Formats: sequence, C-alpha cells, structure tokens
Amino acid sequence: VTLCSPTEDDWPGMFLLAAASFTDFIGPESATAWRTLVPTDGAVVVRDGSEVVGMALYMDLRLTVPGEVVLPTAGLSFVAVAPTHRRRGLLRAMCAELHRRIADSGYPVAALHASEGGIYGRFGYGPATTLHELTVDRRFARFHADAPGGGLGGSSVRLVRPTEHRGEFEAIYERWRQQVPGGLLRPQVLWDELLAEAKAAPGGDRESFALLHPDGYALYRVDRTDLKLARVSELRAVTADAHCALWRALIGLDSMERISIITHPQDPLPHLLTDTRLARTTWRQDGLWLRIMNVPAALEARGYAHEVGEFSTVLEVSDGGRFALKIGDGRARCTPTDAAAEIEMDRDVLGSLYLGAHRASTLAAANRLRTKDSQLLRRLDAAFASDVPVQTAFEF
Amino acid sequence: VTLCSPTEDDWPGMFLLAAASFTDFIGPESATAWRTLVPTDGAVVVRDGSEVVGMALYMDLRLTVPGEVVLPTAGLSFVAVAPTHRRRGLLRAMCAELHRRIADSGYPVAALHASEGGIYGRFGYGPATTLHELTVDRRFARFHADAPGGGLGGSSVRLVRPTEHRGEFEAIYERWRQQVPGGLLRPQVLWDELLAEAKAAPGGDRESFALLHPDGYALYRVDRTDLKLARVSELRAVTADAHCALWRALIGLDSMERISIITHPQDPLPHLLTDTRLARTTWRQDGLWLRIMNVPAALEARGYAHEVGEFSTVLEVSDGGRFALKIGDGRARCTPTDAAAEIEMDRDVLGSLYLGAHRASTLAAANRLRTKDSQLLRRLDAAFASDVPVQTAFEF
Amino acid sequence: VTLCSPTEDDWPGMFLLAAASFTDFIGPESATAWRTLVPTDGAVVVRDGSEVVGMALYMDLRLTVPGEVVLPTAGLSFVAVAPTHRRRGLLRAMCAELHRRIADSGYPVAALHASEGGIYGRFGYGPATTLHELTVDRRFARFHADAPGGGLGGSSVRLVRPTEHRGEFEAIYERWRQQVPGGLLRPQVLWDELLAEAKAAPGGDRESFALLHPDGYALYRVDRTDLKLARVSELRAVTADAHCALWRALIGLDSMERISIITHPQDPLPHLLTDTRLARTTWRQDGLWLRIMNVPAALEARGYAHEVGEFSTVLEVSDGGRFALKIGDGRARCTPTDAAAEIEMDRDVLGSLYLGAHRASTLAAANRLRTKDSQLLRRLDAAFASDVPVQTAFEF
Amino acid sequence: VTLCSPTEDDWPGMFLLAAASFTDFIGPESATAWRTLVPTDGAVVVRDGSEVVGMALYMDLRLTVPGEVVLPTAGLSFVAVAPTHRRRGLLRAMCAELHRRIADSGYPVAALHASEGGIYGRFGYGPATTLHELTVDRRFARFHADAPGGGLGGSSVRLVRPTEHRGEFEAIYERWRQQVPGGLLRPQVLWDELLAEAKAAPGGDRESFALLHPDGYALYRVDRTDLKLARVSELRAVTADAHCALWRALIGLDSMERISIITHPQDPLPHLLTDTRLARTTWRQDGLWLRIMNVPAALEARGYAHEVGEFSTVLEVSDGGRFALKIGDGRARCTPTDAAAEIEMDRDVLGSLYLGAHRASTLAAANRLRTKDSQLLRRLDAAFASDVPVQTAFEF
Ligand SMILES: CCN(CC)CCNC(=O)CSc1nc(N)c2c3c(sc2n1)CCCC3
Ligand SMILES: CCN(CC)CCNC(=O)CSc1nc(N)c2c3c(sc2n1)CCCC3
Ligand SMILES: CCN(CC)CCNC(=O)CSc1nc(N)c2c3c(sc2n1)CCCC3
Ligand SMILES: CCN(CC)CCNC(=O)CSc1nc(N)c2c3c(sc2n1)CCCC3
Repeated sequence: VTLCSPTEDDWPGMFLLAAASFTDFIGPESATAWRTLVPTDGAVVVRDGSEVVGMALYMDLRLTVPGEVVLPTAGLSFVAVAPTHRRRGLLRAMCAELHRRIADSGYPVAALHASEGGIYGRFGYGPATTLHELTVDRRFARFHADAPGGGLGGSSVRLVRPTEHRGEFEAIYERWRQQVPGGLLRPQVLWDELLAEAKAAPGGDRESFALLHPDGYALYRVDRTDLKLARVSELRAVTADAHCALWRALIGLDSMERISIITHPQDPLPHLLTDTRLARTTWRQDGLWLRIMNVPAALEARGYAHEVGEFSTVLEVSDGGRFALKIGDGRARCTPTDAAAEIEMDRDVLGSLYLGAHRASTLAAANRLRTKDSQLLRRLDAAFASDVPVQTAFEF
Repeated sequence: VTLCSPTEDDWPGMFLLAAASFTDFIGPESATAWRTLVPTDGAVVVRDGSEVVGMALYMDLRLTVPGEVVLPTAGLSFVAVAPTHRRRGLLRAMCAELHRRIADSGYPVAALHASEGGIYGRFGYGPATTLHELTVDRRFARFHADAPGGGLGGSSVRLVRPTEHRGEFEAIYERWRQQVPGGLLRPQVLWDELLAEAKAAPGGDRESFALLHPDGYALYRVDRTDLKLARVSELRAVTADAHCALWRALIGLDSMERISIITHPQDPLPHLLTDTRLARTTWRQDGLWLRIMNVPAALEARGYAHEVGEFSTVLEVSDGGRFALKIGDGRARCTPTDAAAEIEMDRDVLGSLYLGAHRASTLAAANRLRTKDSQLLRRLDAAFASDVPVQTAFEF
Repeated sequence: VTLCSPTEDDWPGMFLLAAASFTDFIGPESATAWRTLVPTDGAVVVRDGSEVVGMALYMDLRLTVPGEVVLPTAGLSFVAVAPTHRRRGLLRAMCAELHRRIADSGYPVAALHASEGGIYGRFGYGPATTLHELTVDRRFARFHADAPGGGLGGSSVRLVRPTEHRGEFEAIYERWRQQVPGGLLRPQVLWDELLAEAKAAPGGDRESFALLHPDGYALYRVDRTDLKLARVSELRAVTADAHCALWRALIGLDSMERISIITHPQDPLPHLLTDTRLARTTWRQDGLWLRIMNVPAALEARGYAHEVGEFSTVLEVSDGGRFALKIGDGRARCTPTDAAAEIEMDRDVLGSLYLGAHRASTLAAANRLRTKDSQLLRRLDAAFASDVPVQTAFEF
Repeated sequence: VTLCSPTEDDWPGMFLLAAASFTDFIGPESATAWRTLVPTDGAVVVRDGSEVVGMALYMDLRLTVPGEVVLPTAGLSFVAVAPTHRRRGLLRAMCAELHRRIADSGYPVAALHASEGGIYGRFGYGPATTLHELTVDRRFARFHADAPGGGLGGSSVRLVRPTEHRGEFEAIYERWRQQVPGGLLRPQVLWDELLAEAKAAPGGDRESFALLHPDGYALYRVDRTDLKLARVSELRAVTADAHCALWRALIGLDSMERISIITHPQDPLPHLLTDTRLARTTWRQDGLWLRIMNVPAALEARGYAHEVGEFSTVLEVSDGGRFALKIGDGRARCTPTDAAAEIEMDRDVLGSLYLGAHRASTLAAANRLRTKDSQLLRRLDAAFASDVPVQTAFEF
C-alpha cells in the first residue's frame, strides 16, 4: 500500500475503479476531455502490491468570488476507494498528499462537489453554495403586471438547436461566470462534452432544445419517464429582462404540466408570477464546497460590502493560524498576530462564509463560530454578504 | 346582497359556511375561544335577501417587528364566500370594508395566513415570513464536536405532559415572541385550545409530549399513519443552548426514523450535525402575509441595521403615498413629499420587505421594486435586514 | 341442512353472518329500518343441525321502467353463505326458494346489486343499469357560453344542512324517481338512515352538506383521506336548469381540486364545460341487475319508442316460454305461441335489454341474443331504447 | 409575422418546431411517409422576420360515415405554435387560412385528434368518436356458453410475425374501414410505418406479434415496464366469429395477467365472458373530432335510421346557415330557408352528432342544442343514430 502519481499504464485501472464507484460515469472517451484539466502532478493513486485500489485528483479551475475577483482553484474530483479497501486510512492519506501539492503549487482555495455531506468537513471543506430546485406548475402560471417583456410586438427569444449556436452560449456564459460568485470558467473541452449530451440517446435522455436571448439562454429536455415534465439543465441570464423573457418562453411549453430547474435560493422567478407559491421548492442541497488553503490570500482577495463601516478584529482558524483582520471600503487586510482571538472557527466554517451563502450569525448559533461580541457578529454578517447572489456553475 | 356587522343570530350561519369552507374547522366550541379576540365591529357578513353567503373578520393581535418593537396588528381570518356566490365581487367588497375599519381604528399593519398564494397580493398583502420544513433521518444523526451540551453529567431537558407545565411553556413563549420578528402574543384562550389539542383523539391525532428546558420547549407527537415519523408541532428556544439540548433529546427518540419540523430558513439545526445534508428541506411556503396600512407609522416604528450609514431617498407606494425616507442610527424618519420618486413599489412589496424575509435586490430583479440607482438598492437590502432571523409564530 | 323462514330468534345469528360477510355492514340498529321493507315470508335461512350458515331475503320495492310505469319489484338482498359451508349448493337452494315465493306472490321483476359480476347471470339476472364515475378537475373547469344559469343577479342554489331540509329533498327525489327509469321509491325509514349518515363520525366520514335548488339537490362530503376531493354521494335534478346550477355551485368549491360523482353514461356534465375532457371517466360498473319473473307482464308493462313502426316477431326465452311479441304505438302485446322462434335469448339477456341500457345489436354481436334477421335486430334496438336515460337510484 | 405556404427550405425549421412541440415525434425519416398525404397547398407556416414559429397542415383522408358512405376529409395535423410566440393570434390565423383552403378545395368535412379538449371547439370541431380502454384480468376470464368458436377441433387463429402477412392485414383492414363509421383508408406509406413500429427497439418497445383470422387480426406487444400487461395496439374484425376467436387467443396469453385495448363503448367483449365486470373500463376520451365544412353536403351524404318515420324541421347552425331538413327512408334533403328555426346549435355540436356517438337529447340537456319541441329531439336522436357502432381508425 504505497501512494504515487499515476503513469499512463495506471489509467485503465483508474477507469475500472471509476466505473465501479460512480454510477453516472461516462466511459474513457469523455474522460479524455476532463483529463486535459488535470495538471502534470494533479493526481494520486494507491496500488496494492498491482491494481489501483485508491485514487484522487484535482483540476485547474477559475472561480469567481464576491467583487468579481477570479481565483485559481484546485477542483478536487475523481475521488474513490475500492470497496475491498475501506476503513484503511486511504482517503485521509490521498487527501493529505493532494492538499500538500495544492498548497505548495500556490492555489488559495480548493473546491469540490460532495457525494455525501458527512465526509469532507473533517478535511476543512465547508458547503459554500446552495442548490435550490423549483418546480413550476406552468398550467396556472400567470406573469405579474410588473414583470418585464410583456408588451406587444415580437419575442426576443428563439427556439434553437444547441449545437448550431455554440458561440452565443459560450459568450453569454463567459459574461455570466465573470460577474457571479460561484462562476467557473468552462473550457472548450467541457463545451464539447455539454453539446454531446444535448442529442438524444437510444433508450436514454431525450433531445435537448435551447431558448436563446441576446443576454441569456436556457437548455432543457423532456424527462425520460415523466413526459409532462421539462427539466431545465441550465439557465444563464446576464440581465433581468433576459431572465424574465426566458421564463415567459418556458411557461409557453404548453404540452408540459411542470417545469423544474436547479437554481439558487434568491432566484427571482417566484416574484415574476401573480402566485409566488406556484414556484415550489421541491429539493435543497449543498452545492460547491470550499477549503480555504491560504487564509490571508483568500480573505484579502475577495471584496466586502461597502455598507459596513471600517472595523478590526482577530480571527483564529483552528490549526490554520491567527490573524488581525481589518475590513473597510470593501477591502480586507489580513496579517499575522499573536494577540488574543475575538473570533474562532474551524477551517470548514470559513469556507462556508466565504461566498456569502451562510450567515456568521447562523453558524454562531450552532457554535461552529465562537465570539463573545454580538456587535462583531453583525459586522461579519454584513461584511461577508454578497451584493450579487451566489450561484452554482457546473458540477465536477 | 347587503354588507353588515353580524348579530348573535348570524353566527350559526357563519359556522355553517365555516364548516363548508374550511376542512380543518373545529366546531362552535373552539370558535368561542377565538371569538374573544374579535373586537366589537371586527366582523362583516353578506346575507342574500336570509342566509350568510359571505363573511370576513379581523382579530386584535400583537406582532413583533425588527428592533423588538410590538405593533398592534389586525389579523384577517375566517374569510369565506359561499360556493353558490363566487365571481360576485363579495371578497373585494368585504376586504374593502374591513380595511376601512382597520385603518380608521388606527392599526398600522394587517396580517393573514393565505389559503392560496394568488389571492391576497391584489389587496396589498405581501408574504413576509417563510415556512421551512426540515426532516431529519435521526438514525444517522451525530452531533458535531462544536455543538453545545455534549458534556458528561445529567440532562437539562425533561420529558413531560404538556398540561402539567402550562406556566413554564407560557413564560418561555412570552420571552420568545418579544425578541423575535414575527412573534405574536398568544392569549390565554389560545393556550387553552393548544393544550386541548395535546391529548389523543379516538381515530385522530396521537397524544402530544413535551421536552422542557428552562429556556425552551418542544411539543411533538407521532404521526397518525407513519408511525416512524415524529412531528414537532412547535419548538420555542430563547438560547442556543436550549435549541441544541432540545434537538439532542429529539434525536434520542430511538423508536423513530424521522423527525420533521416546520421552522424558518435560518434554523441552525443543520450546522449542529456532522452531516448538514441529513436535515433535508422537504417543504417551503409563505407564512405570514403583511399589508402595511399606514406607511409612515410602520416604517418609523421598526428598527433598522446599525451597520449601514445614514442615507435619504424618496419612496413611492403605488396609490399609497410618496415619502421622504431617511434612515440612520437604526431609526427611520418618513415624511410627506412631492419630490421625484427614487423608489417605486406596490403596497404588497413593502409588506414583503418589512420583516426582512425578502431582499430588495431580489424583488428589484423581478421588477416588483423599481429604482435606477443600484447603490440605493444595496442600502435598502442592508437597512431592512433583520439581525434576529424572522420566524412564524402560530397560524390564524 | 334444512331451509326455513327465520323466526325472531334466528336474527342474532343472521346479523353475525352479516357482520362476517359484509364489510360495509352497519350493525343491528340500522338493520331495524331495512327490516321493515322485508315482507312476512320474504326471508330464508339455512341452519346446520343450530347456527345460521346461509341466508337470503327480498324487500318490497317500486321500480320505474320506461314510459314512467312503476312496477312492484322484489329486491334481493342480505344474501350470504358462511365461509364454513361453501360449494354446498346453498346459494342455489336459497335463490330457488325465494324465486318461487316471488313468482307466486305476483312480482313481475326481481332486482339486486351484485357483490361480484360472475354470480347472478346463471340465476337469470342481467345487468340493467351502468354506474359511471366522473372526476372533474374543478381548477380548470369553465362553463360553456351555452350553459344555463350564467346570468347576473342572485343564485337559486343554497348551501344547507341536510337534516334541516328533509321535506324538500324527499319531494324532489319523489319527482325524480317517478320520471326516470331505474328510479326507486325511497321509504321514510331509508330517509332516516340517509340523514343519519350525513353527520360526521369520530374517526370516520366527514360532515355532509347539501346544495339545494327548487328542482334539484346535491349531497356531498370531503373525502376521509384525500382532503382535496369532494365526493357527491347523490345528485337529483328534475330540470336541466337545476342540474347546471348545482354543478356551478360544486365547481365553486374553491378549496377542492377534484369533484367526483357516481352518475350514468348520459350525464350531460361534460357538455356544460368548454373542455369536455375535464370530466374524466375514472370508473365504470354494472349497477342494478334485473331478473324478469314474468315475461308477458314485464314486456306489456313498459313503454316503447314511438319512432319505430309497428312490427311483430316471436321471442323465445330459454326455459322461460315462447311469445308472439307485437310492438306498435309505444305499447307491446305479448302472448303464448308455438310458432317458430325468430329471436332466442337467456332470461338474463332480457333483463339487460329491459331498461334500455344495453343494445340488442351489442348482445347479438356476443351471440347472447340469436336471430337470423338483422332488420329485426335494428327494430328491437330502437323499440327497447329509453327516451329518458336510465339511471341508478340507491344501492340495496 | 406573415403567413405562407412552406417551401422545401422551410421543412427543417418545421421539423425543429415538431421535435420541440410533440414528444411522440418520430424524426424526419418517418415524416417523409406522412408528407406524401399532404397536398400541394395543404400547409401553412408563420415566420418571424427567418425561423418557423407556427405551422399547420391538412392531409387528404377518406372517412366512412353512417350508411357506408366515404367522404373526402381534410385531416388537420402537425399544428404547433412556438413557446416563444404564444397568445399572439397565430393558431387562429393559421386555422382560418387552412379552413378557407379546405372549404374552397371542396372537402365537406375536416377532422383531427385533439392534444387538449379545450382548444378546438371554438374553431367548430366537435368530438365525434369515443375511445374506451378495456383492461381484462385474463386469469379469471371464462367464455360464456353462448360465445362463438368454443367447439372441438383446430383453431382458425394463427400466431404470426406482422411483416410476413402484410397483404392479409391490408385486405382485412380495407373491408373493416369501408363498413364502419369512423373508418379511414390507410394508404401504403402508413402500412410501411405501422410494420416498422412492429419490430423491437433497443431500450424501447418490445416486438409486436399478430393473431390472424381469415376475417380479423390483432396486433399486440408486451408493455415496456409492466411485463404482465399485453397491449393490443389494434384489433380489426369483420365478423363476430373473428372478434370472439381473436379474444379466445388473447385470453390464452397465459404468461400475462392483464390484456388492455383501446376500443369503442359498444365493444361486445364484456358479453363474451361469464363475468362482464372483468372487462374494466380503465380510460375514456374523445377520439376523432369533426368540423362540418358544408352543412347541406354533409347532411345529405350520410344515411339515417330507416326506423324513424319521415319528418321535416328547420335547422340553424350558428354563423353556418339555416336549412330545411327533411329526413325519410334513410336519406336527408337539406336546402336553404329563411323560415323560423326549430333547432339551433353551434357548428361543433353538429360534428358531435354526425357519426351518432352523441345523442341530440344529451346535448339538448346541456343546452348546446336548442329546440322547444321534445318530439323533434327524439326524432333527431333516432335518425342520426348509427346501426353500426362508430369506432376510431388510427390517430393522425
Ligand atoms: C464522474 C465524477 N462524478 C462522481 C463523483 C463527480 C461529478 N462530475 C460531474 O458531474 C461531471 S462528469 C465528470 N466529471 C469529472 N470531474 C470527470 C473526470 C474524469 S471523467 C469525468 N466526468 C477523468 C479525470 C478528471 C475528472
Ligand atoms: C379555521 C380557519 N383556518 C382556515 C382558513 C385558518 C387557519 N386557522 C388556524 O390554523 C387555527 S384554527 C382557528 N383559527 C381561527 N382564526 C378561528 C376563528 C374562529 S374559529 C377558528 N379556528 C371563529 C371567529 C374568529 C376566527
Ligand atoms: C349490507 C348489504 N350490502 C352488502 C351485500 C348490500 C348493499 N346495501 C347498501 O348499500 C345499503 S346498506 C343495507 N342494505 C340492506 N339491503 C340491508 C338489509 C338489512 S341491513 C341493510 N343495510 C337487514 C335485512 C334487510 C336488508
Ligand atoms: C406527431 C403528430 N402528433 C402530435 C400532435 C399527432 C398524432 N399523430 C400520430 O399519432 C401518428 S404519428 C405522425 N402523425 C402525423 N400526422 C405526422 C405528420 C408528419 S410526421 C407525422 N407523424 C409530417 C407532415 C404531415 C403530418
């Protein structure tokens, strides 16, 4: 049981573990595209004696954080331990080695999507975005008098084939990801993969269609089994006008009973309708998880709310350092100190605060965040909050 | 078809309409208790020719708003139109008369719980609290190392019969309702009714039990049909310690698979567990709806966030007046003006902002709130936000 | 194993067999009411050695047949064989004795509601009415421009308590039953029983309400478990205006999603709506079964369609006689003959034709009815058809 | 937004709208076959500016009406409005243009299958056939002593592969469609398509088998997911003997629990069994919809019941003309008149009466058909009734 960077000859063994560990695994062909995002020493495997019994890697990503700042991000992925080798310290050993490499390589943050919610907290990852499924019973849906784009004349939205308008989706997404916390750069190879999933599969998913606006798009397909349900896989809108116009078109899918989408808690859709209740929350879950690798770099890199007045405090991260944190004029300065801590929290908690999805006050109430000053709590809440609601880009 | 205040002889007809309109109607005996909260001219009926074909009333309530300010509140309730008399203007006529009476009587706000979400917006009511059902699979639930009250020694929580500890529930609730936005005074007659519902009914609900802490309680019963589900009807906790200790006791209901509760979006429960995902959101809906009757009085009465610096603007409510709004040092001044509006919104939108459940930014994105200044938007968001998360007291 | 008329001392044993044989059995108290409809020698029991192991009886009923003719009808009921004594000839023996008594007493027809559809054909009973369940999704239901009673002014329908308007229901039902084939006289004791079932039961059925028009009524209650479903137990309407007005009121039950009713195949409800499809047929089944006891008397007693021109034929009923049947001017003459048969059928088939629910042509296609002349077939179809659609009165 | 006949270059855009509008759409290959039934100017499209945002067409069909008369019929089909262009008058505009073309081309009737039941009434289409799903629990099914084809010797029914007996199916269907109201000529290209659907699809429908009699056939396949359910896609039988023999063979599918078929309300199947109840009606819906284009031509073309004696009346169709209607000896004469109307109805109502699926009396009770003479009503009922029960041929 030794731990190594994989060679080319290890990858058939890694794909076998992948097929056995991940039910949603698309085979080796699609893996080629994703592999191009893995840097030279971005992967570790565990061999027994040899067969691959453990693997983990990270991908080079670009993540937007509040203030429209783009951080280099290590995207943990393809993590698997063979069912033959559970409870053997393998996950801990692989995660430790990758975090060492990630830290040394100079990434300020790491990120992942969690298969289970009970695993990654102990390795310093905190849930940082919230997925929110809305299901609209579109048969009752009427738009409010106040909703944009309800005037006479032609529609600005076109119904199109995804593969024939790649350039427009790319450009709209690029604009979206740069202005929204949680945004990820989507490289060319992932557009290739996305548009491949758009066509129908024999005994699989139905054909995808697109609704295209100059400042937004929606990709949707009819569900495999529920033929009265349309699933919006992705809706990206840069303006409120685009968002409303796309939803006017989706509600116009008259052969459907229900439209579902995985969105974020601050999606304005409910408020566009005369009956807000028709946009039912059918599902909620953690989206992106963040591990802050370098506390000073991460805290100094993001923007903070201009509304809160300048304040200073001392933050201790458990086994992560202690810092003099000064926030004012939407910027933070974060420097070493041995002064008494005013705020303590584990590393995972900081990840949860970092994009503004969770309030300091809420985490304080669970005692995941410890302070004796409730004024400081309010100031943290306000400072770390995000002007632009945090969203989830794409799963990896 | 005339509109009158009911006499004693109208009430049998009103109870008949009630039994036919409300499936959850407890009969005339329980109605006696609720009736004591209806003031002298708090009710209207419509007769044909005579039989009661329409009714509506309000109750005298006390509602806590941000800054722990308690407002006299007209609680609209018992609203019904006979199925024989739909689409006849009756709801509009009854609501107009009651709003006249409520306004003239000097209530700054009216409030209701909505049977449907598409009805009450046009009468100036906006959803102001959010109900959030969490279902915990308690078989997997483990408390985080950081969670309070996990030390050795005895428990501070007692398992008791509700009817034998009325005084303690009353006193704990009184403390709770005064410090939480959305809190309602629960008068003696509603405690009588609550503790009557606590006992088992033949072929109905099972017996209720209570978990009692010095600074919190939980009332729960096993579900009628799903005998592995415990439903928490009510949990009131004044400290984080009480909240955690009550949840340690609920997770200790070892004969149950699942514990469900209707709570609020900022309930810290998920953060008390090592796996936040185990607290699944199974249901979300509008709670209390508010109609601001008097804009200046309401806006001046509540507290605002101290974090945001002093600012001035001009607010227009559609057919509700235009006001110079000045907010600073957590207080607002709201005075008449004919200066150009910087913010416009319908009356219902203001109700939705008033307890801090919805962000101005979110409503702006749906164009329910119109301004040309995005800095002003951020300032409104921050100012109207509530330090203490808004919760829902009891349905009426 | 002997067969006797029961004495008073046999009835506790009969109630025991009843409770064990019929899940819907209301106990001995309600049985008192039904017992008053059983004539002196209207019942048979089988004892072993003694305990009651078999029973059957008939009740004195009055049944409306086409031409608004009311026949004395033997209503077979309370038929049961102990589970200890199956496959022992007991049903055959009891049915033979009762049919002897019924014939000798001078009833032209016997009738029953069948627990199973495979039992009663061999004893000469044919299904003669069709039950048709319609479920309306009332949220989408809009009335057609052509539908009666859509004008301004007050409603003619009142929402009332059943027990306070007994006289009006009685009188409306009396008018209904006399003008509709399948109508049964409902005696006073069955009104007592019907209005007793109208009140709520602890852990049972919910309270019943009534919609009352001068020329019709509907009795309905919310379903026990599906609280968005209203079940119409009974709707009796003497005019099209009443029928439409009652349905306008039922569609006005705004707290319900669905209204269901057990009606007949020619219920005009679907045609009152702009979307006929909203009245979905969710269930179909045989209603009343008829055994023609005396062929000549039965065939001469009913009216026939005036449209078909006079014709003569020879009808043979298998082991039931052969007859010269002459039909003209809406009347039949039916006399003995030994002339060659032009039409043959079993006795059960004639029962199925008798109220016009089934077409001769349809039964001919199954070869349940044999003739070599297709012109005769068309003439039978037309002659036996009912001007007024056949309906089902009440179960017994 | 202009309205044109499509060119060859419009058809890729039409197929895109089709794939997005119709979930059951087989792609462009199968569309080639259906296209051959569309005449030169049988189609309209709406372009914006260009992309296809609206389309509609008709196909040249031959429809059998009572009296075995075959009418040229315009089969409306492939109707779709883009979800981006709802509530824009497009359906109304396309339907108006096609009806103009259909009328001018000399079709007496148009016909369609309705995606929803609330759409096509306002354009003068009335539901004219009823689909009736029967589900037989074949484990209990026993044939009645009277049922044909229960004697000793060999079976007349063969189990075969559909594709190897095309000629026999074609010839049997041709005989069927010519003698049954609702029958449609099935051209060669639709036989090609039907037999292509008969083979198994990977992750789709299972292989179809055929039961073949000299005077009937049944096509059936095991359901995708319910492997104890056999679905009869099509059963065509020219004699009662064939119908019974095919059902004896279907009940002999001993590996199945249930056989389902979409048939018509007068299917004799229930009467072939000792227990009629085993043939449960699981589903009912409108089949073919008719719009009478030319009232005189349509009414003069069909045969009427010989049983009713000669009578004369005056029929007014709303915005469709007024006519002296004389019916006798199974033929109608229909000529212009300005004499006072004795019968009024909308155009859609006449379509519903035309094949005898709905009774005049029933439509009168809903006030869709207005007369003051109830004798006239009875005469219409009898006259328009169909000797041969109306059935549904194939969907288009
Ligand atoms: C399949 C992994 N899955 C289960 C935990 C996680 C969620 N992933 C997705 O939703 C997009 S599909 C995908 N994603 C990759 N990161 C990858 C990688 C591949 S294939 C591939 N496919 C090869 C090496 C780089 C990572
Ligand atoms: C039954 C009304 N229901 C349906 C819309 C609304 C929700 N109400 C509850 O969840 C508590 S039960 C209750 N509530 C009342 N306000 C009242 C009133 C009564 S009984 C009564 N019971 C008589 C007059 C004052 C209001
Ligand atoms: C209970 C019998 N049931 C099961 C086969 C048949 C259907 N009957 C009903 O839907 C009305 S309840 C009823 N009906 C009776 N005929 C009777 C009789 C009684 S109780 C009674 N209750 C005593 C003797 C006369 C018949
Ligand atoms: C797909 C249309 N569908 C949805 C409303 C209606 C029902 N149609 C069927 O059940 C047989 S499949 C079919 N039918 C056509 N008429 C057509 C036509 C095609 S493909 C085709 N396929 C191209 C032009 C002529 C009509």
